Amino acid sequence: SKYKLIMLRHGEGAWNKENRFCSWVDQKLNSEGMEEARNCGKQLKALNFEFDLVFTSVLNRSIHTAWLILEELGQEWVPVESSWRLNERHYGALIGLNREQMALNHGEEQVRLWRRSYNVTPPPIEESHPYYQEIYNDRRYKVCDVPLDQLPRSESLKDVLERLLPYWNERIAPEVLRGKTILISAHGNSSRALLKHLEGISDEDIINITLPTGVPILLELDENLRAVGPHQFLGDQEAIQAAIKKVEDQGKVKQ
Amino acid sequence: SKYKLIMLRHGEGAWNKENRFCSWVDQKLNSEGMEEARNCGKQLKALNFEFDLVFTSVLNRSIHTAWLILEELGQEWVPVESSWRLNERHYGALIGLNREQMALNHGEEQVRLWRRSYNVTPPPIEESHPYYQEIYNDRRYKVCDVPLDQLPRSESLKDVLERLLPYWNERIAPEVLRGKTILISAHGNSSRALLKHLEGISDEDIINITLPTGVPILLELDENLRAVGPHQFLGDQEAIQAAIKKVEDQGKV
Ligand SMILES: [NH3+]C1CCCCC1
Repeated sequence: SKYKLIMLRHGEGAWNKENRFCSWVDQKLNSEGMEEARNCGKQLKALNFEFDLVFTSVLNRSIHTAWLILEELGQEWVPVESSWRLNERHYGALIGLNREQMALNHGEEQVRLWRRSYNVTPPPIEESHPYYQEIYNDRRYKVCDVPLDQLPRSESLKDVLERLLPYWNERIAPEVLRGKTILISAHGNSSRALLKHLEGISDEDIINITLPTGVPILLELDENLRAVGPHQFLGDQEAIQAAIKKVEDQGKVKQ
Repeated sequence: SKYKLIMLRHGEGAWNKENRFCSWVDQKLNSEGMEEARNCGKQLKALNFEFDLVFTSVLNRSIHTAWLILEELGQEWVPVESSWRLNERHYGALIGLNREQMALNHGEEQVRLWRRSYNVTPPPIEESHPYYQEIYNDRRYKVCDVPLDQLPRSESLKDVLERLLPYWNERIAPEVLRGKTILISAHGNSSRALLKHLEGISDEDIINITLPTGVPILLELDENLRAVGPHQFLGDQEAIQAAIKKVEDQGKV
């Protein structure tokens, strides 16, 4: 009849702490991010979750987050599957740049569009970009279901959904319909893309949805795999709203 | 050789210092065992290994070993598959017992026979055993390819090969033939079992094979997946030989 699953975005690493777009740059979790993953695992253990399958992106921070959660649950044996289709949205040329600096240079309105709009596309990352090489030279992108030269160089949230939706429908959703307990260790925007779809959020309303880092996201789906109600956050609601505000404030100018 | 494959047994756990038979008890790696895994990954990175698939058992120490290896390699994205068929030999009633104590009581030769014989089956573990419940009540064994009551309660090395061979033939071997570079993160005796098979080691000769912890083992196979030479421990042979002696000495008074 109804099905519940868990999705979340990993804890913040070095870059996001200093307010820089990370996106496809394969940055590892820091001490704080690791602890955040362990805390999510402890929460899920308290709820006595017994996962059957775990899905992650190919960015190591989402994989490590999943590994830490499984360790906390004593479920390291549970199958894990990783796909670039769950990768964080590709911020193109904006990768590595400071969000507040962009707000000062282009205005808060434009930054909000780049960050949260559905259709706005970031300028494409070019070969001259400081982080182009370490991204596209990695073997993980040489064995994807799409050619290396075919992978995106930037993505709007709509682009993300277009490449993520097929993975959800074809590899995750079937497991949900089989009654399996699933965990999705993803990122801020790839998660927003999935939620927009599952909750039927309008192209206009999705711009106001911001997800806090390191917080289990609860979602219940119906027989048609559509949300029964809006997504919920597991934990201290005040700390969670404060965390959401922090993320929103990274795109704003001081005082 | 036509194909190359890497297999290894994980680093130490708490019962290594205590020198007790761990077997199916899901003990975690200790600080040293984790470092052993990191050193394996660094050694594999130094040799440019790029894995396409990783196989482990369902005992967490072998999984964490694979994870630590992949991290050192920057290959955390490589698919991992786990199976009880790769689990360490089931020591039955001997689980939890101190090896040196048994050697003192029954003789080093007796303990050596129980540890390395290909045919001797240890006494089955009974419900009254101190670690029976901690083993058979785990969900991981409720979802394997055979019923919970079908799982072994003790195994000779021969029994191990018999339940491991099907997995090798069905899941691992095909991937190797496809040209994929495979990493098998297993245990001391389940690894000896696979080596016996791949190298065509006799029932008598397998007794003399003891594997060191946390050392990558390179196996080169031909078109028929038969070893084209004895296994090769990757690293300093002197340190490796001392590591082998360490494992042997666990059974000496
Ligand atoms: N990142 C933190 C957000 C508030 C709950 C604990 C994790």
